Amino acid sequence: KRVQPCSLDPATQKLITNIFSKEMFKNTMALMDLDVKKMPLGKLSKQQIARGFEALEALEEALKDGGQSLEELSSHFYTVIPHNFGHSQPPPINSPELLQAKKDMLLVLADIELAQALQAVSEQEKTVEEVPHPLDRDYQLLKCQLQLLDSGAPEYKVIQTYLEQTGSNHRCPTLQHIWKVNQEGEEDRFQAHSKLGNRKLLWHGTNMAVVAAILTSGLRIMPHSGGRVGKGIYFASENSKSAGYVIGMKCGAHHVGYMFLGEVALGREHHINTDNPSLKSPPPGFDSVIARGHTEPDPTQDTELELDGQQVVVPQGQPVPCPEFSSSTFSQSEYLIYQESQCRLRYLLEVH
Ligand SMILES: CN(C)CC(=O)Nc1ccc2[nH]c(=O)c3ccccc3c2c1
Repeated sequence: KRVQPCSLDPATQKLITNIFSKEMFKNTMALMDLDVKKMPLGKLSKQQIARGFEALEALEEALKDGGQSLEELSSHFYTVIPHNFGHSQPPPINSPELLQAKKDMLLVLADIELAQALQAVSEQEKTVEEVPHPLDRDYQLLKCQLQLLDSGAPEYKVIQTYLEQTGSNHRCPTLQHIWKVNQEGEEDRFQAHSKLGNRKLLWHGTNMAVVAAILTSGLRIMPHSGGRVGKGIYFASENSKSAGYVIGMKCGAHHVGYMFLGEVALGREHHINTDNPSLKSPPPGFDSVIARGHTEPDPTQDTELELDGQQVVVPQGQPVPCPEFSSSTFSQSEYLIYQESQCRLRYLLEVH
């Protein structure tokens, strides 16, 4: 069989290599204390991950009788999801904090399986005399359009300014590339909230392990997912806040990482200043919940982008003190929506 030449540019080739890298996945599983030998990448199954959540639920039930002890229930979760702790006795999941930690860990592992199941070779490919370059194939598996922007791009500078003004003044994240994300299947559903104004291009820092899944399914509100503002999709107006979630891998000397810029239909905003991990939707009449931080990218420096005939607000100024929320429980703002349809992936950034 002939292997057709790759039609991807260096940047997009590098990207597609990283986000499907089996070494990158194993690294992530190792960073989560998971036994990579007892749980090989090719062994990951939706069934196993489900059995894991079942164990987490029954354990959650025992945290809220004559049932099963926490020490005993925990021991079963580690039987289904093999952990690596230098061959010592694993920790008992006896706290709500540790409980959600394992849920978050399984959710990430769930997106690792999604990428694996996605790469599955179908019969259609096996009955063709010519195959695409491995990278083209992977790129096509995402069913998502990635157009690399340049310096001469209109929205490039807006994004670059947005990045440098809301990033950490010292540990500056270096912009390398910007991709225009056209996830096909996100426009149709996003046209629902086309009558809904108040749009803002917000940050979403993600670890490299779920980048493929996000490019394939978009930002999702998974079961067992949570946080300080409940069960929704988390965003940030400050790059620095999102970057704290960007877990990247080494590359010779640099620390590669990826961030998303999403067009969020905020509509009527319900402002809170206190953690509320029970939220599953905004209060009646509201379309989004916003955790106002002690600071906010100077609203007077906001600019607007024209995306698909829509005016989208894009912050451009440094964080300024917000006295009205000076004693808030959030240092930085956390934007929330509680239905996936309100988010539209717009740009993918590669930072160093
Ligand atoms: C790696 N985990 C600790 C992250 C997790 O479990 N969920 C998650 C995963 C990615 C996230 N990205 C953000 O830009 C963000 C901004 C304000 C508040 C939360 C997030 C955010 C949260």
